[PDB]
Amino acid sequence: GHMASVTRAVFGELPSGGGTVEKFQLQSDLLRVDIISWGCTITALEVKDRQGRASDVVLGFAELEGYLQKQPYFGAVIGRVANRIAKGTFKVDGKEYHLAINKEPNSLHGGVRGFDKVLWTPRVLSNGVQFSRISPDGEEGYPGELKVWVTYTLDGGELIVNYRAQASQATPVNLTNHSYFNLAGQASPNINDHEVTIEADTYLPVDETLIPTGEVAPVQGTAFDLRKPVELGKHLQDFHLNGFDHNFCLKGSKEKHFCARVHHAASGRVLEVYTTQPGVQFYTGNFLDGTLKGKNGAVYPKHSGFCLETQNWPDAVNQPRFPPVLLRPGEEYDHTTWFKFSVA
Ligand SMILES: OC[C@H]1O[C@@H](O)[C@H](O)[C@@H](O)[C@H]1O
Repeated sequence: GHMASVTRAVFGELPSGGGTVEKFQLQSDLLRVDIISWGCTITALEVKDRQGRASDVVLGFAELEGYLQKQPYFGAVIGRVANRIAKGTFKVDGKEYHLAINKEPNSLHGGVRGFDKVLWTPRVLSNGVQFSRISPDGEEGYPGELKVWVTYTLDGGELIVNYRAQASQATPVNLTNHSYFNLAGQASPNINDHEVTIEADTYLPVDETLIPTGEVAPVQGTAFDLRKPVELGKHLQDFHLNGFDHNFCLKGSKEKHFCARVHHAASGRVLEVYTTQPGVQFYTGNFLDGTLKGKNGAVYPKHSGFCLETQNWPDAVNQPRFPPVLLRPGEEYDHTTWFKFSVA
């Protein structure tokens, strides 16, 4: 597994002279990863099957404009705080803060103009690229100036994403990457034939608005028990589930820990995920309605892709029994997620 080489090129130009967007291509002998400076968006991810055939296993667009249209956060970095915040409101050190209600009745994925929709500054690395941006105080209702660095590196079939941040004032922070995967290749219609395993003992049941109830429910005897590989379609069926969109609680320390494994027997592709995060959002692309103009004439229907957003638990800022989500001045936010690609 070789260390990747990096190439860059102009990808697009933002309207209203918002700036030039570049595309960085990371390539090793095993994988090819494409990333743009707009929202640190992974745009393509090429991985081999058992025949040695490479398919891009990530949903996305061929042109910038694709991302600028109303699309569900494809392959981007999410923040300041990923997922939902009840009532778009939280308090920090006795001060109450209000955010944009971009998802009645809550606030979701950073607001109206979240981290996925801003231009990051890129710095090419020997085997990858680093994006950096300053989220000023008050950005999207959040207190504190947040300095963030998103670093993607590639070595063999392992893609590594690290998140670093520094706040000038206490603020919640929860960064992740919303890539939609499809191991049978981007163009397959569904993920039913995927085999999933999530090393989680508990999960977070949610409410009518999808905010966690506050309960840390055990997965035992439930359809949420993914500790043993299950075929997605069968499972959903056997359990009468429409799909998933839940945070699974990881057996967390801040140490690199196994998160989940996804296998696609027909191609033999395997995706293994490790993280330092306390949880993972496992969302089976339930909201795709097959109206998006994807890559290679691909349209993305419901269930065409799934996400594995490693993160801290949703609404943590309002749920004291949840892992701490506040970043205070002087400390450092630092989380890493490993996307290990392989063949079985
Ligand atoms: O379509 C974007 C999706 O992003 C997920 O992280 C979230 O939990 C889903 O409910 C939905 O908002």
